[PDB]
Amino acid sequence: PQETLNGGITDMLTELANFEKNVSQAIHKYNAYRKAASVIAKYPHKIKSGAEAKKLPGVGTKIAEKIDEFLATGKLRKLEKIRQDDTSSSINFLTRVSGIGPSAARKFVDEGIKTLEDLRKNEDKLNHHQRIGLKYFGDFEKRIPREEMLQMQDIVLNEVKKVDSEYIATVCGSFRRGAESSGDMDVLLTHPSFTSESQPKLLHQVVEQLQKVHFITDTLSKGETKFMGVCQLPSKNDEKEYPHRRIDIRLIPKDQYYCGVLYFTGSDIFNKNMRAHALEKGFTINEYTIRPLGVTGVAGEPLPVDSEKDIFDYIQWKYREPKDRSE
DNA sequence: CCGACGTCGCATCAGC
DNA sequence: GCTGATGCGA
DNA sequence: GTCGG
Ligand SMILES: Nc1ncnc2c1ncn2[C@H]1C[C@H](O)[C@@H](COP(=O)(O)NP(=O)(O)OP(=O)(O)O)O1
Ligand SMILES: [Mn+2]
Ligand SMILES: [Mn+2]
Ligand code: NA
Ligand code: NA
Repeated sequence: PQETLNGGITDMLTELANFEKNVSQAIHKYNAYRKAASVIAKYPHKIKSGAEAKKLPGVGTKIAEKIDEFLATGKLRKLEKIRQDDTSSSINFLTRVSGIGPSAARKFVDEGIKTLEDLRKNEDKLNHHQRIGLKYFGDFEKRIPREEMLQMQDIVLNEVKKVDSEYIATVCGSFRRGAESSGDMDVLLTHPSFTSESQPKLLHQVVEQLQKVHFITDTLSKGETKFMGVCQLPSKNDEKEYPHRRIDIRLIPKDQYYCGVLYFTGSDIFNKNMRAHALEKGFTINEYTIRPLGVTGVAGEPLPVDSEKDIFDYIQWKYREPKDRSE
């Protein structure tokens, strides 16, 4: 499937998805529309009718109708209408700021605050996360080339090892799947002193060192096991300075680490496929553990896992390299 | 017909 | 001030 | 909005 193969349809369904989530606050309709858009995005034929589309899992009667209207007229009346709607289009737009969700966007728009300009001159109505999201609005919508991601990985692994050479850190997500660009950086961290049965300062010392070398520039949230923040590569010579990027760091106990690495490497679809087989095979897999069921359906204790491969073994699937986990 | 549709860590609000 | 709820991003 | 028990 190629981009404008059914691109008009999948663009329409994505726009519908966003208004459901951000304006109508109907999260399940949001996910319904995205599921339809994903299945249609992978359909290897130009759709000729709604009835043709309805055969796909996730496409039902209402979306088939909408496809029929789009195919016949090149538009959807409802979508055209809500686009022109000042209140709804503004609510939907403001949720593009990190930290402004459907509820905050509604409240802002209720009181006349409708644009980034408006947000810019209303700082004291913004919490800390929202101010950062506003400050880096443009940067957070950029993608990260693998080359910068590699440079980012160099800094992270170097500084973590410098704090304590017994730390184990892994950059997961799309990067680990070998993608040529990434939306953010996902770091999983563990340390031999930290297990499930098991200082409450392990994550802090890593964050502090990355701030010290001026890699981490801002903090969205930070607790004992999860850091969410902002980072930036140092500027070259007198060159164009780099965009600020989103980075997460998760501290995970040693015995949960490789379940963590598997899960947070993804992809989405791959995690789903693998989880249901997974079930087929008499095992339950979440981000933390793999557990057996259980002649009744009663989960026994978590099984020992000391590498990704172990999990593949348990469910008798041949190991998949991260490179091959798009689904 | 009608409920499920992942779950959870952290920041902050609502209520006591 | 403490506890539970809500919003948010993932 | 779609699915399925
Ligand atoms: N809904 C989900 N279901 C199962 N696993 C999920 C998940 N969402 C996240 N994951 C676990 C697996 C998701 O792949 C992953 C990392 O989450 P991201 O950073 O949101 N997605 P990625 O890094 O692949 O793409 P990008 O370059 O745009 O950042 O974490
Ligand atoms: Mn990612
Ligand atoms: Mn991420
Ligand atoms: Na269908
Ligand atoms: Na937002």
